[PDB]
Amino acid sequence: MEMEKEFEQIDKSGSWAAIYQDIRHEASDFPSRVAKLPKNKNRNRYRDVSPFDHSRIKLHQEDNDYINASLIKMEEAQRSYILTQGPLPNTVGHFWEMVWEQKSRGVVMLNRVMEKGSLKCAQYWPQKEEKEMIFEDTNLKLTLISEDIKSYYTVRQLELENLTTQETREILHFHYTTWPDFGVPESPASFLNFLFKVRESGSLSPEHGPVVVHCSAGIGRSGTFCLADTCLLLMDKRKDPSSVDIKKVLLEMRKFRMGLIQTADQLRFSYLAVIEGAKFIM
Ligand SMILES: CN1C[C@@H]2CN3C(=O)CCN3[C@@H]2c2ccccc21
Repeated sequence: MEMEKEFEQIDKSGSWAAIYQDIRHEASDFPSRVAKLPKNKNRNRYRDVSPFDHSRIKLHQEDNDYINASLIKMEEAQRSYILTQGPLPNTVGHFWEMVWEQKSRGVVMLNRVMEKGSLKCAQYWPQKEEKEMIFEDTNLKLTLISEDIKSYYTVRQLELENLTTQETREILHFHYTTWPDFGVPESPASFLNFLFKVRESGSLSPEHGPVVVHCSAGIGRSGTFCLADTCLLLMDKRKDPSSVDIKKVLLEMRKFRMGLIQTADQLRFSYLAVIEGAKFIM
């Protein structure tokens, strides 16, 4: 069923809450035993948001390999994403260790550091060229190279140095700065423009490690970003673009991380984004 007609049918009927609860009920439940170990309590932002054991990213260290991060591997679309929480004061060094070890080119940030008057993640990147950051626990140096501030997003060039080997890599920081404190954007135009800027950078392409995507919990806004990207790629690849079933793609993604798309309004916004993005391309 063409999703645009499914969309009008749900809107006229006002059944978004009913569709969303059906997804919550059918979603996968896998163990997260490593996330719940007492040694890892200060590595988790939210007691109810944990990576499954089968899909968690492992840090390359013998001490403690744990980070709150999952690999989402989309077999038919040939895309992979790492979805992670906003870094905490005790995990900013682990975060950049993961970017280094996974060979990521891009970090996608969909929150502000402060929202609703509370801290939603650590200030984990440098704000001035001449004031670099050193992470002593993981032996990394991070330098701000350049910053391009636009109306709806900021792009940063960062230099990450492995102090152990003196190798360096260029990391691109894509910061969507205008998601509202409450609800979802009224139009998906600026979110789709942003998605197209990340794609154009190479950050989502198979010559690099998976993109790292976060918000505060790494399931809601982060879920919307990967869901819209995969659905549009499948509409490009298949003979019948009308066969793409957004609810089935979301349930496949929830095999790899719990809770992706946190509200019925985020589910409606994801449909709007895919419908408008399809027509822009097709
Ligand atoms: C270089 N650097 C940055 C890291 C990142 N970091 C946080 O985000 C919370 C505090 N802690 C560190 C810290 C502390 C004192 C002086 C310098 C630095």
